[PDB]
Amino acid sequence: ATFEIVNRCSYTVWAAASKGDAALDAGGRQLNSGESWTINVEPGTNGGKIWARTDCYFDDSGSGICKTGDCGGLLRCKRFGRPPTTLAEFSLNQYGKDYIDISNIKGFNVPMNFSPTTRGCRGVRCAADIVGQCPAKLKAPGGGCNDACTVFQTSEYCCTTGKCGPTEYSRFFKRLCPDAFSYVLDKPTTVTCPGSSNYRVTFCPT
Repeated sequence: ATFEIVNRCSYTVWAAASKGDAALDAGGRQLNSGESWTINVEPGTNGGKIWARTDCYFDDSGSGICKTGDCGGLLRCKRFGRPPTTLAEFSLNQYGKDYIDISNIKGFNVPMNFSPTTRGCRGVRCAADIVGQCPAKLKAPGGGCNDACTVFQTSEYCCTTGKCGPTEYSRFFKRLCPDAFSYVLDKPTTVTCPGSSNYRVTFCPT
């Protein structure tokens, strides 16, 4: 499957793509404002994610740091990134279908649209100014808006027991972005696409 990753933000981002225990494609690449990077993701990829990272410094060997979404200091991500990270999430060729969503469960850093480029389903978007409107207690000094699990490490916010409810903090993410996951047990906003669809992830779509 092809994922065209497009940075419409006015600032550089470093895209990342991983399934948690491996890179997807090269795993990461710089995208200056307006650039596009097309990656190939293997059919059957389960639990893949794409995200932006902000304010990165890398050395000649690809080693460094980002203020958001850092994936163990690597340009080329093999693992998931440090919150806060707005997440484009996908499982492909899962009994004949693909499943896509956007999640704010690991916070928000960059607005995003995640849409198919092929027929048969709708995209999803979380483009509201979550960083600017972020509750004081969630603001990440490093940049972005942290999820409450990250900040507070409670069973209730992290849904550790599998019994959690919505919270003041989850309701903020949900209010600004109703079509993204706000906490682990949120009513799903997952979209079912045809198996082997192709996609475009756009940062700062509006």
